[PDB]
Amino acid sequence: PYTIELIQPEDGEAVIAMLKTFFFKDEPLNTFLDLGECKELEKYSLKPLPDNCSYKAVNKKGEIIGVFLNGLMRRPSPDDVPEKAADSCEHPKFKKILSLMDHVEEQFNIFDVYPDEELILDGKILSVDTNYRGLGIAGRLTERAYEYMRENGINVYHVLCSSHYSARVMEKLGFHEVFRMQFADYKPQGEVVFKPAAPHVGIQVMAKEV
Repeated sequence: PYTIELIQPEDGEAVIAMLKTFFFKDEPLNTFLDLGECKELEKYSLKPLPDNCSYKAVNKKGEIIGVFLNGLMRRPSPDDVPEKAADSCEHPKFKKILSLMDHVEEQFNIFDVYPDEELILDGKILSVDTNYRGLGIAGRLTERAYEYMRENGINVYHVLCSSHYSARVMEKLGFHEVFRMQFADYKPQGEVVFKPAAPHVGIQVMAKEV
């Protein structure tokens, strides 16, 4: 009961509104921290849009009922120092999440796995309105990205999952786990930072080569 369309710059507010309703508060790390909604998190979540490769599912009313926000990752130059997102964050709770993301990047480099690639598609947020789940929307959003990839000489779709549920969806769609980081093992200052409810026990980076 829906169409798949490119997310346009005009769509920013509608995307935010949808994530606030269905995505942000059900995320295991946000839940563990009792984070809720905050401006830093919204701005970070919307960062990918101007890359023009994120897709939405839309109902007969023209309402957004699903999104898969994607960004472009270019292989970093020989002389590259990775930016630390947490460095520029003033929100103490959200900063914990960005610190974990920075740590994952320093522990695993997807570009070393695929030496033949200069550009990889990065799947950042996948969310579907509860009322429209079970109808294959995640699969259709993913197939649309494959079409984008073929048009732009991209061969690898990379998706970092902070929720077991997201990772489970990606495995069903044929992605494989290329890296895992257990929360119980994440102790940047000697102490556990994250201990979400089961079954969310670690970050899982999923990949697919098309």
